Amino acid sequence: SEMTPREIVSELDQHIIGQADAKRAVAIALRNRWRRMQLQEPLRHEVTPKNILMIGPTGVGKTEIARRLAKLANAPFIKVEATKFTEVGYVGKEVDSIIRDLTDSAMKLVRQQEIAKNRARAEDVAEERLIDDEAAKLINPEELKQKAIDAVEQNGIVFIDEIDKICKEYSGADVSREGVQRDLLPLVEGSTVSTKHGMVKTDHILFIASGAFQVARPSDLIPELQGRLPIRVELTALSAADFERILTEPHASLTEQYKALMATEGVNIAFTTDAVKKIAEAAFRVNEKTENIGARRLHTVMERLMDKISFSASDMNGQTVNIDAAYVADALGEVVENEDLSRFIL
Amino acid sequence: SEMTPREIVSELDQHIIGQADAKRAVAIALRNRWRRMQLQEPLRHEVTPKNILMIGPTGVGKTEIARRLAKLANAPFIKVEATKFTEVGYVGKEVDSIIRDLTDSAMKLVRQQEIAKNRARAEDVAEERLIDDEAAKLINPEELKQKAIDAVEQNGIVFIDEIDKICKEYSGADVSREGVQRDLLPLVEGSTVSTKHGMVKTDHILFIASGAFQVARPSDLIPELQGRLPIRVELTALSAADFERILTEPHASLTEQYKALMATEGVNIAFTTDAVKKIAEAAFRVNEKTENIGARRLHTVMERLMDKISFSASDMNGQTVNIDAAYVADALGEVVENEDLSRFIL
Amino acid sequence: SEMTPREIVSELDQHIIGQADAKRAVAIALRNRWRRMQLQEPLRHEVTPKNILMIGPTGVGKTEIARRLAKLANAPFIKVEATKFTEVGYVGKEVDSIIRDLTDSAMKLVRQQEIAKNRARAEDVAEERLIDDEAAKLINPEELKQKAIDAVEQNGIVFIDEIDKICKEYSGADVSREGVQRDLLPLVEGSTVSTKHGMVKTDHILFIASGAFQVARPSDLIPELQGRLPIRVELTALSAADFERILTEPHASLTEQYKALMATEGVNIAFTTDAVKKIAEAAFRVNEKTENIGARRLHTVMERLMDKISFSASDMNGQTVNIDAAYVADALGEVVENEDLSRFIL
Amino acid sequence: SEMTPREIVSELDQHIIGQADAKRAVAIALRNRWRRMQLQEPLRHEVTPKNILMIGPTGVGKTEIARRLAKLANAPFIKVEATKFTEVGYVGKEVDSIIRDLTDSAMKLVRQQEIAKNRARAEDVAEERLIDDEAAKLINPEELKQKAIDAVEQNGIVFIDEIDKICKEYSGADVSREGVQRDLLPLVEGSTVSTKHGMVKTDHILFIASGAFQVARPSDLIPELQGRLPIRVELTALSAADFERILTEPHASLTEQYKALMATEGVNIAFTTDAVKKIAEAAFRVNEKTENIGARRLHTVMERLMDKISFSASDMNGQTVNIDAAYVADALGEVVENEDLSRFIL
Amino acid sequence: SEMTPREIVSELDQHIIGQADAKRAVAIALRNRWRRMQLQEPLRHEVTPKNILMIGPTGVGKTEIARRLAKLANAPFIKVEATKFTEVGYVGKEVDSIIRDLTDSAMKLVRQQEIAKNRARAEDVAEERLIDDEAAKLINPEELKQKAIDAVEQNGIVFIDEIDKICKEYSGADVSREGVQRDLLPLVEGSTVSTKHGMVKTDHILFIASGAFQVARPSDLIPELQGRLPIRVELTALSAADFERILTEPHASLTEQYKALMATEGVNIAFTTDAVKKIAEAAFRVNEKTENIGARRLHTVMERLMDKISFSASDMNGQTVNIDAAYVADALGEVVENEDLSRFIL
Ligand SMILES: Nc1ncnc2c1ncn2[C@@H]1O[C@H](COP(=O)(O)OP(=O)(O)O)[C@@H](O)[C@H]1O
Ligand SMILES: Nc1ncnc2c1ncn2[C@@H]1O[C@H](COP(=O)(O)OP(=O)(O)O)[C@@H](O)[C@H]1O
Ligand SMILES: Nc1ncnc2c1ncn2[C@@H]1O[C@H](COP(=O)(O)OP(=O)(O)O)[C@@H](O)[C@H]1O
Ligand SMILES: Nc1ncnc2c1ncn2[C@@H]1O[C@H](COP(=O)(O)OP(=O)(O)O)[C@@H](O)[C@H]1O
Ligand SMILES: Nc1ncnc2c1ncn2[C@@H]1O[C@H](COP(=O)(O)OP(=O)(O)O)[C@@H](O)[C@H]1O
Repeated sequence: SEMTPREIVSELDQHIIGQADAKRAVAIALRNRWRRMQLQEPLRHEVTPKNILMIGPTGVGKTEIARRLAKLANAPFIKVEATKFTEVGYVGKEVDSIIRDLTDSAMKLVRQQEIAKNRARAEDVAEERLIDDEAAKLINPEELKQKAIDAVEQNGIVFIDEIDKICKEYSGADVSREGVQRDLLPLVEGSTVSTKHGMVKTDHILFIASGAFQVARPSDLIPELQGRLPIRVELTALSAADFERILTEPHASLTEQYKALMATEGVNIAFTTDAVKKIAEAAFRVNEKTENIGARRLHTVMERLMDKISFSASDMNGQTVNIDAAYVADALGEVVENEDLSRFIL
Repeated sequence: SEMTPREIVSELDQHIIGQADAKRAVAIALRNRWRRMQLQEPLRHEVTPKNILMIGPTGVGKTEIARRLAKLANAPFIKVEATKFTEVGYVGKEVDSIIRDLTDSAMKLVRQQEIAKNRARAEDVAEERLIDDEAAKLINPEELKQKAIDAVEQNGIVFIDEIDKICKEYSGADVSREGVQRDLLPLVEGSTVSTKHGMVKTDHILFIASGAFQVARPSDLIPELQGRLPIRVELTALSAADFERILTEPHASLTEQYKALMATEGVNIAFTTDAVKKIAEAAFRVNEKTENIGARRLHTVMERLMDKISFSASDMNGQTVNIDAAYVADALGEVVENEDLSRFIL
Repeated sequence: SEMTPREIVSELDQHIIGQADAKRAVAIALRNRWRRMQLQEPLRHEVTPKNILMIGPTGVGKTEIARRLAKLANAPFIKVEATKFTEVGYVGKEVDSIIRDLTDSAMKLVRQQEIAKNRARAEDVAEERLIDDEAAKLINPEELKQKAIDAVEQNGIVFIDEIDKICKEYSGADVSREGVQRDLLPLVEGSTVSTKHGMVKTDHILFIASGAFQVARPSDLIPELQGRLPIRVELTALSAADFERILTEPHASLTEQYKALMATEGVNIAFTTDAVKKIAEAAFRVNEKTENIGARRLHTVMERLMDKISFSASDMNGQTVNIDAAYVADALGEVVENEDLSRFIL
Repeated sequence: SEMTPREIVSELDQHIIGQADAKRAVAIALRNRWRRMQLQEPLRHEVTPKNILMIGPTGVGKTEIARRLAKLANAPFIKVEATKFTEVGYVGKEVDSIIRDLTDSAMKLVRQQEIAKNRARAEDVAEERLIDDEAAKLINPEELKQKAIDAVEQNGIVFIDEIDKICKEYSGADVSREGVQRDLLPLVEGSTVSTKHGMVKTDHILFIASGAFQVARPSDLIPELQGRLPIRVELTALSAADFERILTEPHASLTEQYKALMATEGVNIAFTTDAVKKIAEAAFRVNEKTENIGARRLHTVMERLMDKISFSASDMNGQTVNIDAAYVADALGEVVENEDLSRFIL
Repeated sequence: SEMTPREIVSELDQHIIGQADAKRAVAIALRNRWRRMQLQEPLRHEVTPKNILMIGPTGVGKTEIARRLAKLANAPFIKVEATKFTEVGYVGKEVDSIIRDLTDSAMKLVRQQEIAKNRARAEDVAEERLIDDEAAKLINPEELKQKAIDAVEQNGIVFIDEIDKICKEYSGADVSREGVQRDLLPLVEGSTVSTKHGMVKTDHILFIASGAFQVARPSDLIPELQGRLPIRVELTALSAADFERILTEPHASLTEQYKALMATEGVNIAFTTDAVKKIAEAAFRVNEKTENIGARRLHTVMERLMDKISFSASDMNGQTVNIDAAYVADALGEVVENEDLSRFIL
């Protein structure tokens, strides 16, 4: 879109904490599409998407960045687990499923983005002949699908997750993984796929493949894929401090959410500064003491925390609960420094 | 629904004995949907379902709670065995089957809940032009399916059974299970699925995954799933006393049922207090002496018990059988303290 | 149906010899459906079918009882080999096939039971405008399928054969069987299935699972299945005496059949008492000397017996063959005390 | 087409650097089709396509040549990974997929090449009865598909990639690969395939199979395939000098592209001669120090290079960045002589 | 057809060099169909096709003979690799594919053989109401398909290639091959198959199965197949002399082809007698020095030969190149006595 690299980042800055290199990466990739548009044929179709290979540990924001990037760009998205195409069988759906999925969404993107767009006459004409039975106007599936197929073709964004899980001495008698990248190839290399909405050409689709690559290295990917993964960016682990921010700065952060949800019951809750430090500290503490699952750890802990309130807020209309460091210390309790429990409870 | 956490529990209290933590868990999860509704965009679609991971031994009420929760919430339900997606093949139906199944039910929920709802004119108009051929009015599959797709989207409840049976040194050369949670992922992570009733978006579906986790621990689930299993609740084994209650308090308990069914033959049966103690005692006794299958044990024993009466009630019209501790002791007999039989008969 | 437990048994008594416990079992199960009907909501849908687990050796009448039970109850039946769902592949038809099969039959049951029922006008209206082209009246597939889907739903009877062949140390590295009971589960646990005749709900279907259980024990079935197999009944082996009765009492016994078939050629045959003893004695004798295949053994022996007559009855119009103990002794001959032959000839 | 061997090469010369033998090869193959046309029946259908077996290391231009050849000949193309047909399963799409794919493209080639061709009346008739709803004229799918099926039949070009990966002592217990060439056979040997656009006959299709053949030798292919791979041509590795040219001579070379894309932001960038030498030198340097992935290496390096500018060009409107050898040395930096990084970053 | 055995052979003599026994074999088989026609029912349908088992080394003309036989008999043909039905899977198309394929061709044989046959009015009626839109007349798919299904039924010719590759101590634990001949059986044994053009009955189809049988012997085929392979004929290897003839006598021999193709560029080329000897000598020389691939060897060598001319003929309009033994010696060169190259270049 007309949005500039620095603008895209600010937008992302409002949802993801840290991971600047990554933000910068998706921004360039995205902006590059605005630049291509400006060019003229042949050079226009000539230039291919600047795909990205994010390299980072689970829970640092890899998917989030892509999802958000997609939203801010009003573009058809789609996440997919690379591993999906290896499980003994492959007798379900191949790589084309991705393009189909993505194509469906593109329609569902011009739809809702139309039934409530060019409908500058959902009144004064809907009835008087209520509404509802009005949406079925000006549609024209011949025009609807067109822009949809045009959407995926010009803006689609496929997120290939855990791609490092299909690389590569008894561990060598298995090269099927390489045969996978092979079937994945045509998509990134550009090609045409049949869909119930027409024929979409994956030629200008933006691909974002992430992966821990703790086992393998990007250089182990088949040459064809390395060539089509121009941008290499690495994400970093999150510090307890990062959790502290994520817990409240990102729009719709967890504290904002619980605060809003309880307000619904008529309960005004508040988070003491120290309390947020203790929360994020707990999340981090558990992650290093056991399996570090990144920022996700924040989910189970924040739920364990708001457990009590979350049940009886109904009974507490008109009160103001102040979640201070104590309320936390207690609500959590033994569960953190106790690995036996944490592996279940959190 | 408008029902509050404490109300949902009372409702459940009338069907399930014990397992409070679990009741509390599903109530919060359910209520949270009423709260979300109250919020405003973006925060509305922003908030995701508070999925649950029940951890408990077979026969304690895990499925029941979910089924009941679904009923009390007039919501599309669906149970499914996680193991189902691993059996050598997968050449039948993938994870999308769940969403489709669930979607079908949603229709069948707005249907019966309509053919006998807005039909405030199934008379005075049905005939006089009997009924029956009247139901085919005001329907409008364009509106019928809409709310249906809207139902699964806003209220659907998927119950993933035995999920601990797809986790994870010769026992390590098998990671297919992890590839399963992978394919299960998109559903819980929100996404769109095609169905004969339109396109349902799993984004706001409530997921309840239970599991013994005697083999593995929740922490062994792929990180993405842990993150999406916010609420962790644990159910407890049932004491013989619990059987004693289940045998008569839950609405439509087994004694209520047999009493009603025999009344049909004109036989009024009655259960002596001690007799119910002896029944539940037998159920429990067998469970610890052999394979403890929880409350299910009550089924075969109660059937062994009502065996005799259940056959000749027809012949006994107008009588009143009093099932006392003796009648039980006898009706059961050697079969309990005799493992050779119990493994067959009970 | 309106038939009482004692009546159902008398009916069965006219087709099956012995196996009273089993007869009693299916009768209770069947009658229980008449009782449920009488109840009122909720308790009506609340009560589930009293499924049966027959435990017995091959050839004693397990399937027969179920088939007969089905007939006497004018209910949609269906037998199916549990093993069917394990054979390397499963790339044909899953558990839903059962419900579909069963649903088809239900239609084919309201059909023939209609084309010749409400057709109180297959004359005086069929022609005069022969018949035949008349059956295509009053049908109305919208009403036809309805009762059909209603039939399977309220009366269907699935017979799961050899279920003990999907249970459970090198013999333990195979748990697929358990994954089978898993896929079988939803059916017995009640659920909805799509069919070319509408959507049938397996909730009130009567299930009869039989099995030798010489290898495994019922207690080895997954807990969920034990819980749904309330009634446990055991069938006994058949004595030579039992063969003697089966050979002539059951309606359409083998002697009745051959007698009728030969009458067709104009040959009136008769069975000497001793001859029937010798026949059944042969059947039994072979069964213990080699592989005991129960009452089936009676088929090959009775055919070996009527071999000669069965060919030239045509030539024997107006005669009266008397099959006495001698005729038998001879017709059979060496073939019985000679294992080399019996394993081929009988 | 009317283009002569020497003309085709000049055309290719403008896109591919080096690889003359290969250029010569595709030119002969292509021209041969113009010659065949001139002949008369029978000799016309008698002469078969002069298929090619390119033998060369990854990254030297094998696919490019074929793609370009296809473009210059306005012919339906299609690349496909031979390995694709071996991965455990084959339960997706066989060799016919190739012909179908290729056939689709042929339509999509007469389409765009028509909606904007014989449309010498997309005005003066489109409206006045804007345009758009005009394209749906003179089409006639009966004529559209015809030429399409005629296109693939007379001009189609299938590019079979990595064919040396399906040849052939524990490494001999696997001959499935040979069974692959077997299924691939009919296509090259000429035959008919069903497609949603009619029936295409692969008889006159031009096949280009490439392969490293570092493992196996062409002579190891099944005899039938050797016979149908008339032209054998070998491509050479690329020297750093070759990278230097590729970096700027081929139409739409990478420097041309970045220069154009930045111009979009209002930034006029320039590449110092030495800077291009240093760039190509880096690409080559990394390739020999680690995994040599041919010219592809140029992608990640050129992206690492334009990283900084590519982000803030927006901020730099009206400036003129001069990328000299220094700017490069710096922009790249440690990343090249440092293998730990290169395997990730480049 | 009306053609006699000696006539069929002369026809073949004009395309295949040598292999008389084989020519004789297909002629008898073919003529036998003319004789059957003359007979009267029942003896007419009574007589089955005299199928053939060609036994010979690759490259001697086995397929050619069958293809040619098919052409001269204006009959639906079809080659198919027996191995095709064994490759792990069989989840694509079974033996019926053959009959379907063959049936398609039969239509495509009455089609082109009609659109330009009974069309004695593709003018004087096509326009004047140009042509083209005329072909769609008198067709009548009800008559078109009829003769087509009649074609395959009465004239179809299936060529089963490499059948010796599905026969038969660790090499014995694999009998799947025998199960293949089993599935192949019904076809040769006569039967009916469904097709989009109706139901074709394989009863009178002519089958030609060839095979090296260097591994196994015909006698190893399942008995049923031996019985249906009446005619056993053996083909011989080709001498360098045979190559010399093939190089110029068969209609549309390779020298005829290149001569014609170059004439297109305005270049009149000529082959010195000795030059043809040297060419064929090279083909043979390479075949014995490395892998003997029969006459195919002639393809790569003749292409290596005409390489130079084939490129610049364009530049040589009006010249007359004389390919003498020298031109050859040179054009080939080291490549023949050098195995390292031959295995690539030739
Ligand atoms: N830097 C970050 N800023 C905000 N939220 C984050 C960040 N890193 C992780 N998260 C949160 O943690 C979860 C991480 O999942 P995701 O973004 O897909 O990344 P990854 O795939 O690397 O685990 C999401 O719920 C996201 O909101
Ligand atoms: N706490 C309880 N209260 C009432 N019934 C119970 C309870 N626990 C188990 N049951 C009965 O036992 C069976 C248990 O199955 P279910 O509820 O699915 O739980 P689980 O999956 O843990 O075995 C059901 O028939 C249910 O009625
Ligand atoms: N008790 C019996 N009374 C009458 N017929 C019997 C009896 N037992 C077996 N049979 C006959 O033997 C065969 C037994 O098969 P079936 O009834 O399916 O039982 P099972 O599956 O235990 O072998 C049937 O043909 C049936 O007529
Ligand atoms: N000789 C060359 N001239 C121009 N570009 C080349 C050359 N060799 C390789 N490339 C570039 O490198 C990549 C090589 O891929 P491709 O042409 O498919 O060949 P290969 O399959 O041998 O790797 C393409 O992006 C192409 O532009
Ligand atoms: N006797 C022959 N006469 C003419 N051409 C032959 C002869 N033998 C082989 N060929 C040529 O060599 C190739 C051999 O393939 P084919 O005829 O299928 O036999 P095979 O399957 O035994 O290799 C064909 O291109 C054919 O023209």
